[PDB]
Amino acid sequence: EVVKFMDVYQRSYCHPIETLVDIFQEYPDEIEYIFKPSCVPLMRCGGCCNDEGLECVPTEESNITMQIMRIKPHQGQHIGEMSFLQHNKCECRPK
Amino acid sequence: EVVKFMDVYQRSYCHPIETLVDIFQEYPDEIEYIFKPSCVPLMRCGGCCNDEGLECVPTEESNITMQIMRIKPHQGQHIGEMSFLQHNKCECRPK
Repeated sequence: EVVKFMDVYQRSYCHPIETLVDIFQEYPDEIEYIFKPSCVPLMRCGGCCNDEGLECVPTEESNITMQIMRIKPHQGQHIGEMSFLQHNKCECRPK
Repeated sequence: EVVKFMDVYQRSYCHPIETLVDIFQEYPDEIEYIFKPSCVPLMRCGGCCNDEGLECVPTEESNITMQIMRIKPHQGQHIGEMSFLQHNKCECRPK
């Protein structure tokens, strides 16, 4: 049945939401390893703003540490800690 | 606390996840109008398959109806119903 307007509106407005993030996006300089899993669940800003000229962006952020399987193709693999940024608070700011 | 590898691995794996989707994306023929909210919360496949040849895609889908404010800028606006696609089940498939 039908999702009411104010429910849609409040649920979609700019806020941190669990987002599955590719590790290569987080570590864009990495060219030596591949990773399992290849993506991680992180809280990141998402959703929309009242004014279409605005973007939902973080105003507070902090790192979380996750164990990732770090693989060097044809050589080996190791469980290692890697840090990932999470968004704690978000606001609507100009595009 | 450090997130353990098997916890990261299981939570990142291909599954339906709440995703904030721009309405204009879903409906590029809706040129004439503005929408509030401009995006909606939808269950969509997300996450990783850990085989760069495989991607996470829907194998079961359904529709959901939501109340959305349709706006003709500086002219008028009306709360109407719009239907969106959701993903109920996902699997890892070749790209």
